[PDB]
Amino acid sequence: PNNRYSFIGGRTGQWQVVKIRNVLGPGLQLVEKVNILNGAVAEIPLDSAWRLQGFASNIRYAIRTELEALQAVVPMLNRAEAILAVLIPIKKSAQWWEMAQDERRDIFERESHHTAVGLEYLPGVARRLLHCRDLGEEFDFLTWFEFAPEHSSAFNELLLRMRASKEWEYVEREVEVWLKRL
Amino acid sequence: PNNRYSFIGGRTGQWQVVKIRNVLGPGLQLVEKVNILNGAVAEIPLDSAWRLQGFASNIRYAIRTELEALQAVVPMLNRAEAILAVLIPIKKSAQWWEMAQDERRDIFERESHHTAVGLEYLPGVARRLLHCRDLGEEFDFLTWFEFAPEHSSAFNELLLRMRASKEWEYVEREVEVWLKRL
Ligand code: HEM
Ligand code: HEM
Ligand SMILES: O=N[O-]
Ligand SMILES: O=N[O-]
Repeated sequence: PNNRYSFIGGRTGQWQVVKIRNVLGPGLQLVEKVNILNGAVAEIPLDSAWRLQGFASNIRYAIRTELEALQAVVPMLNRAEAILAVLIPIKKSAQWWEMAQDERRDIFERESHHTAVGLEYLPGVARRLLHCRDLGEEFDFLTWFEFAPEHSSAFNELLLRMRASKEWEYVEREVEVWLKRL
Repeated sequence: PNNRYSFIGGRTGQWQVVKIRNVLGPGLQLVEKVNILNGAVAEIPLDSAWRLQGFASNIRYAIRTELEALQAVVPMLNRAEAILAVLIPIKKSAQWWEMAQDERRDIFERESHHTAVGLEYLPGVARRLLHCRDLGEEFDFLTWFEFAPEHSSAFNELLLRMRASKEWEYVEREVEVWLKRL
């Protein structure tokens, strides 16, 4: 449908905030709930603390054989069992964005094995990647993960592996918003 | 800095329309002038026939050696002598966008030599690429070229070569707006 998603932190919404972890750089204000809208929001209610937005876009790095591997195991969003979610806004450094395409692909997969590592956690973890640097937002990406509680430990292990990678040496802001489906 | 540009076809603007060539698919209404703004415009003005918008973004295909060659030879915009320009909005097919990154890169450069051929013409041609598929626009890209009249025949030769390329088999809408500086 609409390629735009808005995440409004405040007092209403479909998701309850469990905790907010300020991984790197300035964090996000603590709020009660997150309201997720499949569209752009002009202004947020007075009782909202922040608004995040991003759009779904085309593939930027993954190659055909990687997409085939993902498609064989990828789970759908909105599984009945997937009552936990994590929203992770990420900003990468200017030095990352000034690099050419071969340099960034080399770091993303040849050195960091982003997709190969991520594949190990499917189909337990469902995901949605949104882009927002081109919208002028404070973050460059909004990443969304959801899973049943049984996979919480596996997801924490994934996070540890990702943040140890060469790719994460270019991450300059990151926040984790942990959520429970209402 | 603002990464957004709007092109408004209508009665006023910095560029006078010389001709519009509706190359492929639905065309653009003939107008007297094109007004170019470095920002977003909420609505299409009353006296305007169309409003196109796009954003400047990061590199998607060019590799380091290609980028070095491009950045070293491309002219600046708004040269005294560059009184001719061409605005070429382009839309690619759904089949293009569903391909993986290696598939699209291979078509763009390996099979079509987009950058290698373009570099032959770039010394006299200033260029700006803007993206707009992610904005929900009716085109996917807005391409902008400007040059002195002495290079008109060379630019037409470049267009002849690119429209014969494998990449152009995926172009499904294309309009040429030829302009003269006011
Ligand atoms: C759960 C398993 C995961 C899988 C299968 C996975 C897969 C992928 C793939 C294939 C891409 C590239 C999309 C493209 O080519 O445009 C990507 C991009 C990205 N992923 Fe993941 N990912 C996973 C987990 C994560 C996690 C846990 C994070 C953050 C903590 C994350 C952050 C990102 C970011 C920021 C990008 C954008 C990279 C860029 O364009 O520079 N991913 N992911
Ligand atoms: C004048 C010499 C030219 C040069 C040096 C050149 C170079 C380039 C480069 C390097 C890119 C890739 C940017 C990136 O990696 O993200 C690109 C993209 C593009 N160019 Fe050109 N170009 C030229 C002429 C043209 C012309 C005449 C047209 C249209 C008739 C055109 C249409 C496009 C389009 C539509 C894209 C976007 C491709 C995509 O992302 O799928 N270019 N050009
Ligand atoms: O792979 N980030 O949703
Ligand atoms: O290369 N199109 O600006």
